[PDB]
Amino acid sequence: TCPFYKKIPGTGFTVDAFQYGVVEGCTAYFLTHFHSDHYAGLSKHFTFPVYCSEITGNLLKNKLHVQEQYIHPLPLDTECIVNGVKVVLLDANHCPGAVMILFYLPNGTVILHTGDFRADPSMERSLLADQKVHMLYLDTTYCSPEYTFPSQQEVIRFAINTAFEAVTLNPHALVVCGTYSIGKEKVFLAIADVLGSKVGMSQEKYKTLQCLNIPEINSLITTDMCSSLVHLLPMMQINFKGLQSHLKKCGGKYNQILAFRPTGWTHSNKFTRIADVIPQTKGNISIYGIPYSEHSSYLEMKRFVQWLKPQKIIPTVNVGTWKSRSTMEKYFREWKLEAGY
Ligand code: NI
Repeated sequence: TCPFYKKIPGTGFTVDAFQYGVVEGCTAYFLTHFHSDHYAGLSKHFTFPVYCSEITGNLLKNKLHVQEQYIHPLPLDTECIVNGVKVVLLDANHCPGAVMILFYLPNGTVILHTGDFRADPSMERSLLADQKVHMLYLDTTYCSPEYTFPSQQEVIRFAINTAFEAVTLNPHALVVCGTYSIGKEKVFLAIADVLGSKVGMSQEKYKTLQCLNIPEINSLITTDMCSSLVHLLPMMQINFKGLQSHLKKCGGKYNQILAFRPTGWTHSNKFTRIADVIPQTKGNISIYGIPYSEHSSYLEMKRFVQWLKPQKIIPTVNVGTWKSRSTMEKYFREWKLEAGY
């Protein structure tokens, strides 16, 4: 049965609610983004209307085989009527195709559902600027002050400089980057661009990347592993055993691997600056964990919410424990008292 924080009151609508069977009263199912915890339940046998971005719709059709007649793509930044209710999709600064949804309820209430997002000051000049929001359904993944990490631009700077230095010292080194979902494509694209290489990958991953509307993608990626000196591998293979096994397969072309694991936050963030990060090394293999986040830091979250001044907040992450729920409610009240709303 579908939980309350996935229902939009006063509508026939749900958000990211595909794993509960037929939801009673649901006339339209919104999907914020193509991440498995959110699409869990969709398949080619689904027969209700799905509303989403163009990119998410490309992924539903090609990767999950949802039939075309049930896919309803909407443009961003555009007032649209769905089943008699005005909605707007906004870029969530998460993975490709991810959106926030603004719902203008028939009784005058305005609701923002952030989906998964990385708050940014640029959102203060979207269509959010123009009116009041009564209820906020909020991605609270990192809602605690210990969660600090650098900008995405600082992280990419570190990765490009690390890769370029290593491969210029040793032209026979291979760079490997882990992946297990869409998102974080800048990591491998930026490294390949500095090295003058295409990115090599499996047929299944190439297919996924071809759904993303990335400009000039055919110039950037390939299934021909032999031609490429940046390879993508599943995240589970980014360890000494997996990388040894991969280097064997390269036919003595390479004699060293430098690998990256983009993670979210890890506790080494509470001590170490990005500049000071060091790898784990065994022989001719080195592995860097880099804190490339597609979710808000605590400070970015707090800034956004203090700017929006919502009347009520409904968390959508960390909702399973009383300790989590109580911690999150305490910060919401601090934020409201400090800013005066
Ligand atoms: Ni996500």
